[PDB]
Amino acid sequence: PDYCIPNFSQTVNERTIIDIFTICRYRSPLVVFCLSHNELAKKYAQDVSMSSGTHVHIIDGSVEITVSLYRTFRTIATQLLGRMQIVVFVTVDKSVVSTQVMKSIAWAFRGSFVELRNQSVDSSTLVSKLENLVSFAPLYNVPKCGPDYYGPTVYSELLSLATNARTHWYATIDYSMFTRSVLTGFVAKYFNEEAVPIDKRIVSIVGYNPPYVWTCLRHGIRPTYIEKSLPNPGGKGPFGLILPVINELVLKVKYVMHNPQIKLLCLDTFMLSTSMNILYIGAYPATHLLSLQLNGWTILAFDPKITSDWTDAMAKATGAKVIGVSKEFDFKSFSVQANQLNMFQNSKLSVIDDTWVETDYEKFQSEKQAYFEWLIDRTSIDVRLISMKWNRSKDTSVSHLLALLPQPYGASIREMRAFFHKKGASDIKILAAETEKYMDDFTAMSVSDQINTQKFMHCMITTVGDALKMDLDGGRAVIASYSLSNSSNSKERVLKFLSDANKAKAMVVFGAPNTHRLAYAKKVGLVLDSAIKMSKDLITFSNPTGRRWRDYGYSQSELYDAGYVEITIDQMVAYSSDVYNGVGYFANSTYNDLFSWYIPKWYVHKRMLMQDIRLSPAALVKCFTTLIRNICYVPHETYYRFRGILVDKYLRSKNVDPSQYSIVGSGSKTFTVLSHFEVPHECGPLVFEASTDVNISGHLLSLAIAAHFVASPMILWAEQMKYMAVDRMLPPNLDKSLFFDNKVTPSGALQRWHSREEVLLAAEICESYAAMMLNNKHSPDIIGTLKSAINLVFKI
Amino acid sequence: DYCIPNFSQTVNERTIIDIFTICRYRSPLVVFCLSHNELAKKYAQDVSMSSGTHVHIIDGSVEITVSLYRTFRTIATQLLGRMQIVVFVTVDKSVVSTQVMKSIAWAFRGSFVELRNQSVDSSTLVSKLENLVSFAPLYNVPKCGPDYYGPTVYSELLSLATNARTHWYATIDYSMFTRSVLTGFVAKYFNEEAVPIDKRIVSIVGYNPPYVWTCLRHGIRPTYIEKSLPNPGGKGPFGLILPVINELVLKVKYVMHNPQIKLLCLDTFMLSTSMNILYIGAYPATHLLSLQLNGWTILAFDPKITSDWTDAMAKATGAKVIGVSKEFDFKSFSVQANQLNMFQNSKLSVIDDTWVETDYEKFQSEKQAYFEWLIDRTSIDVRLISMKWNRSKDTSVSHLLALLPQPYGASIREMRAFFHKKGASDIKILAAETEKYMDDFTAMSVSDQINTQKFMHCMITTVGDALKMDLDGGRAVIASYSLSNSSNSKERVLKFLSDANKAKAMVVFGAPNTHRLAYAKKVGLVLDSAIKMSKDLITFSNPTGRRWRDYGYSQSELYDAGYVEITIDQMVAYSSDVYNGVGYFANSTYNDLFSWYIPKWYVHKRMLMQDIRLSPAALVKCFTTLIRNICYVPHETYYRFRGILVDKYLRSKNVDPSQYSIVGSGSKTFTVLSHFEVPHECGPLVFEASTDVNISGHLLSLAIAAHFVASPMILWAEQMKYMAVDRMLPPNLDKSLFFDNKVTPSGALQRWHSREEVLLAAEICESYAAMMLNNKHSPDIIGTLKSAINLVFKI
Ligand SMILES: Nc1nc2c(ncn2[C@@H]2O[C@H](COP(=O)(O)O)[C@@H](O)[C@H]2O)c(=O)[nH]1
Ligand SMILES: Nc1nc2c(ncn2[C@@H]2O[C@H](COP(=O)(O)O)[C@@H](O)[C@H]2O)c(=O)[nH]1
Repeated sequence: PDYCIPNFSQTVNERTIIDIFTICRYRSPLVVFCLSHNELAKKYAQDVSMSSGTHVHIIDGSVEITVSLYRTFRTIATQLLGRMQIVVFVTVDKSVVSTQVMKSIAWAFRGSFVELRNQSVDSSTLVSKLENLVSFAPLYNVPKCGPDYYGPTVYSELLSLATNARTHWYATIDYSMFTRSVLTGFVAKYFNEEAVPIDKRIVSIVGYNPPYVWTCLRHGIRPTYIEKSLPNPGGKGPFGLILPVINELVLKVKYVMHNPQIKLLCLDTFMLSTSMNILYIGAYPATHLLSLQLNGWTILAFDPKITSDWTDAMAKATGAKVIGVSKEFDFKSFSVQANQLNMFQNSKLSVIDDTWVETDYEKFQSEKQAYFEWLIDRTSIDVRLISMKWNRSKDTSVSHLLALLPQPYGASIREMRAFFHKKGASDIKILAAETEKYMDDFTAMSVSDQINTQKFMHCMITTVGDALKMDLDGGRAVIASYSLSNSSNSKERVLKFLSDANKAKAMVVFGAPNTHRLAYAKKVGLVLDSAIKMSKDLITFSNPTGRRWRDYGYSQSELYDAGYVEITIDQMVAYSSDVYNGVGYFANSTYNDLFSWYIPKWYVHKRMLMQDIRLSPAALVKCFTTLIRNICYVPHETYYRFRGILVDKYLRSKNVDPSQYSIVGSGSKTFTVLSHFEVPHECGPLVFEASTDVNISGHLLSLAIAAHFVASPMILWAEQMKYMAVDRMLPPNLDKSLFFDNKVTPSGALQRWHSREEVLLAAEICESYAAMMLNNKHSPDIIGTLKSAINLVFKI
Repeated sequence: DYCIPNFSQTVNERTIIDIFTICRYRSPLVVFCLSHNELAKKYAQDVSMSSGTHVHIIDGSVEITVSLYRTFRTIATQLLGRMQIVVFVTVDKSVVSTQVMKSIAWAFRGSFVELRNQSVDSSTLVSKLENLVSFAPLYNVPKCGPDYYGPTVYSELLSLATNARTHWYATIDYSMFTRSVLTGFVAKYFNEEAVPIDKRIVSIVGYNPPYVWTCLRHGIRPTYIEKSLPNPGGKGPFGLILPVINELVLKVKYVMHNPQIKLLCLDTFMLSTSMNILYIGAYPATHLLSLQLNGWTILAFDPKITSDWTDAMAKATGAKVIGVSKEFDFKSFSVQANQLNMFQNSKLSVIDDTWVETDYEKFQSEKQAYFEWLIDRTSIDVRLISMKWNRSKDTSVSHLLALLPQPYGASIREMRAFFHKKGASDIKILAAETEKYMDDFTAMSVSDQINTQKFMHCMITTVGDALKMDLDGGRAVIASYSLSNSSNSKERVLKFLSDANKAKAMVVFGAPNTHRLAYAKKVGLVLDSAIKMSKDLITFSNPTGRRWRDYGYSQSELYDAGYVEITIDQMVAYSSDVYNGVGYFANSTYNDLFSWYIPKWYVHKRMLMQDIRLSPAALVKCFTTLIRNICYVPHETYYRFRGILVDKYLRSKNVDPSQYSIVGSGSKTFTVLSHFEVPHECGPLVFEASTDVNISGHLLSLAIAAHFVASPMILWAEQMKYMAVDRMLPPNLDKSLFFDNKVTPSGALQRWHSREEVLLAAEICESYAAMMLNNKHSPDIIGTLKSAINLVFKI
């Protein structure tokens, strides 16, 4: 035993399990770089491999593209835990493989994607981004699974002596930002695929979570928050939002956001959430809007600096109906028919006012105030909210004033924002002495304390109510995790709520800590009791800052019995690749991997049974097995011999007579049947006809290992495996290259994968397979919940 | 911290443990030579798609020098990635020879396959190509050697009858590889020094059985030296007639798989006693084909000997063989008969392997009379005669030195009688006592039987203290535990080694490395229940339960005595063209605790010019890359970190920061603005203004590698000092061997670093190791290397 190979007894201990968890933080080493100049590709490929050992591939066109993709990415799928950079240069034209297809492939393998096939050989962009490969390897400054990034990691700082060649790195926070972004993008993809009308692209966020305002507007979605109780902001007015009171954050380390013109994005993404029609006064330039998707929005912009080119550019970039007007806004006409407001009749309207003067400012504002006080009251228009900049040294009385707030990304600015609303205060006297004293307290707070005051404006798009009783009709979109997962929320009452949402054809995306993965991480000693405790399903969390909170853990089998399928964040962004406008990430996160995300069973069966590369588990089914085989001296053919030996032991334990089968143990045949026999199973008996070949599913086995360390696509894969029990046709509306990893019959159809017996047999040896691979340091709980979920998928 | 690069949260003691573990996998390379490029491309695809093996093809579309340079710079960074690497060479033998590609492969600890003149459908070619896909990430060709004869049988990995398992004794197998490589290095020395064949002898200090086989695989004859010999307890003068036994420890069943091991065990011993052999009954003796016996003469008697057999035996072994197709005449009794005239006034030994089914015990008596006669010649110096012994009745025997059992004979009841002149004059061997002696022998385990070869090998063993031996003539000696153990003090050992380097002898010395062993204990890899240490006094223990004392040595102590550390990897690659030993499959933590050393005089004579066989290329980058990946160190950031360390050091020595501008790139560490000096043990380091300084990166990387495995640092330092100026390429050697060195326009090898750029790197070396290993480095290891480099750059 100790002196034999393959060897699991000396090589796989609790320490090796720890190291595998650690290696999982590095499971995204891929960069996909598209350019149109092959000699330039060969030069930097050799440069980055000679200097840092980056594995490089070039898809040059000397081989057909489908074959080129299949060979390259079947190789790469096994190296993803090798802790070394991988770079695929793509030099074929866009007519051979399109930008959107290559982006789907790259993101399905957790890679960064760079598209530069239109640039000539000596572009500044092209040479610079190619030289970055050599400078940064094994790192790269293009995010994985997303073109954009705005966190504190600044890659140029790694090359500067002034910074000591260092930069910030908040893997957990950044991956949490990437997750909120992807969940939003998946809802965006769901809205397009279900042809949901534009003015109904609304998503309910259960529990307040500020970044969803920006992510939703980046995708043309309006967010609504749902909260159990209403925290009294402590200010004046009917909702307490006139000079609200503050309570401070805890000592930490600071996470800084580097969005350009962040102060304008914060107010404008919020206002755009309130109405599909916007009156924007002072809009020039509004370059910050160019990065949003505003399909269905109508913006009536007023600024003397508006040109005809500005209106055309803004509409082209955002997709919104923009109507630029190069006149100063006339605040002293009190008519609807003036200022072109006629278009907004019998519809809702919100107003954003960014106008300011250097002459007669303080009474210029009361002209605007008197006009906005008049404007909020029309019955031919449903004016929802008016944003105005406020700075007064003289006391004023204001009507319909709902809120008077500081600016979260305002720093030392003495300027405030006033919000007008129908349900606001009938009258209130704003004494300029207390706003000055208020702005002195605000400007003396830490930037972190200032940014958290955005909860005051965001509560103007918040609803009070129990999320477990909301209306689910209309395919309503809901994203829900902590605030739903546990507020002492009964696990029964949550599971029933999710069960009803699936039956109502609703889109409630749900996330929760994975009970059995967390347990396994604690047992092997990766997560310590001082950081995370657990008693059955109840979890007590803590982050390194000192905050603690309770949460309920769920498992894949509990949610499948409630009509919910686990899908990974990787699969979600790849599936949504042609709609995603979010951020990417640079590092994976152990803490984020403890959580699993789920989607309703009805939407899986409707849209997801035909697995192309976007929903492939290829980035998980090969790299864990390959890593273990390298540590444990498991030759390639020896691995397949082991699968036969485990089948032989299993069949003997079910009192099958060995004379009825012949163990082969190959890559194509597990065993041959001699006499017909049957094996008891909960999904009905497994029937093996005599003189047949049986080849059990390796995807199931290797995903069982993978489910110990990261979120598993096991249940989504199982549903696609059942679908692929017979030959299928390739969908005609999808690009053929998305199927390079789907094997094809001689007639050009999609070949069947496995029979039902071949799948469920793998489920039965699955426990002993993990016990073998992990030296009995596996988790029977994780195997059992998966096993129990495979059985429900194949239920008879 | 919340910053990258990050060493504080990524490198703790557990991370150090893993690096030590990963070192067991530091030989993932296979170099496969074949002439068919589309076949290489087909299997390069099959092995990478199925197992993730990284594949390279040297296909001749690019000039060979830069193809090697590009491919092996890439590979050198990946040797610790725990993934197999395969390089296919499809260019012709005239573009890069077999012996040059073998040196390259072994210099990178790879296995080597040469099949370049085989058809695209050759049985062996397609078989060994399919073995790549079937065995990956393993391969069945040994690393750093063509042959393997241990218990690991790769075919069992594919057999369901075996449960797809096989034996795996990494520590013993690597110790066998080490013995073999040391022997080969002594053989390469014998070639370079033009040592006459009849004087190719090596003295193994301390009895060490496998050296008999490794020496005869290289045309060398072994001699053991023991301080004292326990008398075997038997009869005759030297007590070798039926010696008594004391048996071994319960445990590991390591069974060597040599074909006809019974004959190799005797024949390699008999071949150690004389260059001229009389082989009676020599057919077929296929076991001899594996040996290198150039300078031997074998006269072989067997009625089945053909002239083809005499040809294939001489072509394989290189020996001069006379093939007599006739029965030996044991009654002739003449020095001028049986063609024996050719041995007059020569040394001779006799291997007798004859038998008969009828007339046997009479046939033995006829043989015995001829041998008792033949041992007494004055015309020829008959040194030893071995005969099959199986007698049913008492006999008187003359000149009988030994009557031994067959160590690999298992249950066979026949024995071996050895005739020598210094043997018993008359002695009666009662057949009733041998019968019961063979009763006890055949009842022992196979390991107890095999160990009786000590009785044979004490006939090529001298008694005496090894520190008093004569070192004249460039004598070759292999010495390890039986020198460095606590019965002799270090001072008396170091003086012996110092007097041997002064005397221009080739004493190859090995010892455990004090600081590497202490570092493996401090971080928690080696526990006190296995190895304990009191300063430099080490108490070992292996899983069988045996315990022993030994003394640790350091690189500085031995450079003080005129000895240079050289790794096993460098020895086998330096000796590649003569090497005929075994390879290995896995590296061993236990063996990595040891260091081997050669005399400084020979380093200076033959090893200052660094071609790929002597380079540290397979160690100067794989640790740095592994750490850069763990700790998020970008490529250019790694070079700015280097300049920042020089900044912190120069300011610590009260250099004014205005005198230099830190650049921190791969080409320039910093630029000098004003002339300044920094004090140093070897004389001040002089930096003049308007100069670019680029310190030695290899020294920094090697200091890291010296924490985990043996270091070529001191050999590298001697080659570095020799490279302060340009040096002319040797016109002897193939120029592909220098693919990794920069060659000047003129055709000579370009200077590497000035004296200032080396010693500056050695001074920031401690802080570099503190940075890379999160202050969990070994100051002892840094200091012993720093003091050895200082001694190398002495003025
Ligand atoms: N594209 C794709 N093919 C699969 C998947 N699962 C199985 N297959 C196909 O079915 C074959 C047999 O499945 P396996 O034995 O690997 O579970 C695979 O080699 C592959 O061709 C999958 O999840 N995605
Ligand atoms: N071939 C070879 N070149 C070396 C070695 N050490 C330094 N160099 C040369 O020295 C220069 C870089 O110095 P380093 O920073 O690598 O010590 C390069 O020109 C490199 O080729 C060595 O051990 N072998």
